[PDB]
Amino acid sequence: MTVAYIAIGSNLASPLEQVNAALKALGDIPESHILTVSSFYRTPPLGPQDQPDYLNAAVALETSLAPEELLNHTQRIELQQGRVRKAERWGPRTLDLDIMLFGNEVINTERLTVPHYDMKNRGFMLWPLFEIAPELVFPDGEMLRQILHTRAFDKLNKW
Ligand SMILES: Nc1ncnc2c1ncn2[C@@H]1O[C@H](COP(=O)(O)CP(=O)(O)OP(=O)(O)O)[C@@H](O)[C@H]1O
Ligand SMILES: Nc1nc2[nH]c(SCc3ccccc3F)nc2c(=O)[nH]1
Ligand SMILES: [Ca+2]
Ligand SMILES: [Ca+2]
Ligand SMILES: [Ca+2]
Ligand SMILES: [Ca+2]
Ligand SMILES: [Cl-]
Ligand SMILES: [Cl-]
Ligand code: NA
Repeated sequence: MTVAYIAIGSNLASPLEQVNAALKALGDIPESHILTVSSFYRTPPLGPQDQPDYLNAAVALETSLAPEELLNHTQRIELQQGRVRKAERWGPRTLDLDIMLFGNEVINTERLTVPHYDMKNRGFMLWPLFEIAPELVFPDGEMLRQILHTRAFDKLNKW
């Protein structure tokens, strides 16, 4: 088994409802168990700002799935919760499940890049991750605690 860390975002169609439904669906992924769920955070949108605030969270998921098999399930859950692709880049969504980390693995396949390419710059990913995994070390040896100590990220507020 490995521990994967999944970021959750939602800013459409009742985010609290979407995220609670997603937690139930994440539990039902085969070969996998949720170990830890963060608090829920209400975060202002980054990138396009003409959209509702997000509910952001993180989950630790122990799994024996292959990384792309986990992606299959997270994409299925998003689609089953009504995620619709629109042409605008980084538009609002009912549910977004990003695989932040998959153990200490560095994955670069056609469908999957892990670590998530921008997570070290996003407080809405890092703060919920630190809540559930304060001792985390990245594949490149960087410590989560050191990033959060050193870099300016705006304060997050709970939902
Ligand atoms: N670590 C990862 N987690 C989830 N999907 C990933 C991924 N690495 C690559 N992908 C790919 O990312 C594709 C596009 O996903 P989107 O959800 O539209 C990007 P987004 O989450 O809106 O922006 P972001 O990646 O800047 O956070 C997916 O279809 C999937 O194949
Ligand atoms: N708060 C919040 N803002 C978001 N913007 C996006 S689109 C990626 C993106 C694009 C540009 C800058 C930062 C980014 F993150 N996703 C979320 C989310 O989950 N939470
Ligand atoms: Ca399971
Ligand atoms: Ca827009
Ligand atoms: Ca995302
Ligand atoms: Ca995504
Ligand atoms: Cl959507
Ligand atoms: Cl890394
Ligand atoms: Na580095």
